[PDB]
Amino acid sequence: KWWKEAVAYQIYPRSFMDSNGDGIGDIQGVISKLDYLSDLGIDVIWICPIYQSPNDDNGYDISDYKDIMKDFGTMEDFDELLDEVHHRGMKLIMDLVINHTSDEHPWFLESRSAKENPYRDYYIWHEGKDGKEPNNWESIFSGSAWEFDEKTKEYYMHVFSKKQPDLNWENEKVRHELYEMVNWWLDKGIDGFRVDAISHIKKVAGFPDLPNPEKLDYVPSFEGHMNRPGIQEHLKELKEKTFAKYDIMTVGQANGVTSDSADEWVAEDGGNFNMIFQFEHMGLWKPLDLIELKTILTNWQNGLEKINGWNALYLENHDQIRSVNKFGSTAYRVESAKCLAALYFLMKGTPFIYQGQELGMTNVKFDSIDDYDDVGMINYYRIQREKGDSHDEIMKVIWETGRDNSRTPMQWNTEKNAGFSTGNPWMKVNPNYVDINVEEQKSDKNSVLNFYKQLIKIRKQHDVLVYGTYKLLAEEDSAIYAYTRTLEGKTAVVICNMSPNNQTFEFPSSFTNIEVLIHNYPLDKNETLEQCTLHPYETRVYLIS
Ligand SMILES: OC[C@H]1O[C@H](O[C@H]2[C@H](O)[C@@H](O)[C@@H](O)O[C@@H]2CO)[C@H](O)[C@@H](O)[C@@H]1O
Ligand SMILES: [Ca+2]
Ligand SMILES: [Ca+2]
Ligand SMILES: [Ca+2]
Repeated sequence: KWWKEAVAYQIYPRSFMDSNGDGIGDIQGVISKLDYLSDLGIDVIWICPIYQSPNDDNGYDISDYKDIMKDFGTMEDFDELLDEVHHRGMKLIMDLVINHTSDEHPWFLESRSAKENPYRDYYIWHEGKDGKEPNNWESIFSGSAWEFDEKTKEYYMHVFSKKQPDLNWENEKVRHELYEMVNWWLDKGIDGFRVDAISHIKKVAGFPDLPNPEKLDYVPSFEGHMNRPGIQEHLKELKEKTFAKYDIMTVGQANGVTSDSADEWVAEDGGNFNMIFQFEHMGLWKPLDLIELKTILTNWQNGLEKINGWNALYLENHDQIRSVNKFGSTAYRVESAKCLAALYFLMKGTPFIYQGQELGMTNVKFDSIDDYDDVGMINYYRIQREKGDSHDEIMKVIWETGRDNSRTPMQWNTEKNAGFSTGNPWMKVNPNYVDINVEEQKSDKNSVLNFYKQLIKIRKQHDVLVYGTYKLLAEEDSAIYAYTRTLEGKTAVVICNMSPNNQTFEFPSSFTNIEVLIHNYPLDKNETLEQCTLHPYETRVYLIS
């Protein structure tokens, strides 16, 4: 229940704060900015992976689960971080990455060393078919999901990068070692986990070929490994052997789960996580189809209410483009950032803020493929270039859909590199840091940052915004997203003009008192309550007694 009332902040440590001038974020960097997060009102910090890693996938390829990434510091730095976080009245959850390891993990080095060895079946090996790969599956990062090993003359599976071989969850020995490792971390007093790629751990037995109607070189392979029947057996054991033994929060990153199939994932009774990151609102690729967004988020509000589940609320993370671009408007950057904030943050659930979201940071446009880092898009670039796509065509996809958009340095001030580093950043800063930065926003009472500060405050001060029942209003309005939160004798009315235009809206009325809790435009003297005249991306929250 503390996790129900919490607001969480997600840190991408490579790009949060560089404390020693090599252009790479680090743990002492995070420590140096804990004042910022405490003052924001954050309750829980989720930090992306900080473990030993070759960084083929920036931390999500782990070669030692019990050692800190050299770039980021030492275990002593981590211990200091956890101690400082805890003394500041915050909690910290770690990123648990156990679908796959680095190919430089000692388990895999042994596993690949000989066709027969005690670690061979820790991973997923198969001989080829017809002088090619074992099947036609595509990696999520493009190319084959199988990599040939010359020494042992077999392929190993990698859903993600070539340097991320999948662990074999059908091997009890593997599961036992993972559970020991998880509990080792929990014994240090961390407060839980965000659980990476967790819907991918069950593969269809025998890894059969997928249908290939369009005759591709490789077939997108989600139907072979995403949320496959049999997965719940593993996740139930994971919970029983680890999570259930501690008072922690868990949020599972669970692609392929829908609002009607979330029962075994988050139900109060028997659910394997406290909440999940669901993907249904993150694949709406013009004018945003607002009513489709209403349908999806409302499905999840109503769906989880029915099974006493709990939503994880979010619009941004290290895998997505920036939300002003995705859901708002660059023509109304500040206003749409605040509108989006009220919209997602005040539904029923635990809200997550991704670093820079609270500033209204936006997408970046680098001209050179050398300026990007994301293994996914770098692969995409090579493959599509060879197939004949022009540089421009490809960069368009990268600019408009690439997750590197969310990985540019956190924008602290207007000094060199926006104060992220004294050195040359591993990823270039967005040039708009001259306009968009923490220092500027602290002093402006109408900044995006101070709007988030207010959202956190009113959610904390009014129980109806935590435990109140959600109901969608004005479903057919293609511009206005409005909804209520109701708890006993209190009703909050959240009104969001999700359009770049002025709009009229009838107040969806029976109250003894009304109060405006938050608003991103100045209130108009002569405006009547009943006839809202809302400015582009205007949001208001009313509290009704
Ligand atoms: O650790 C690999 C990869 O996993 C997570 O994101 C995945 C997600 O789990 C999948 O469902 C899939 O569709 O693609 C995502 C990657 O694009 C991590 O969040 C991600 O950073 C990481 O690379
Ligand atoms: Ca550094
Ligand atoms: Ca089995
Ligand atoms: Ca008005």
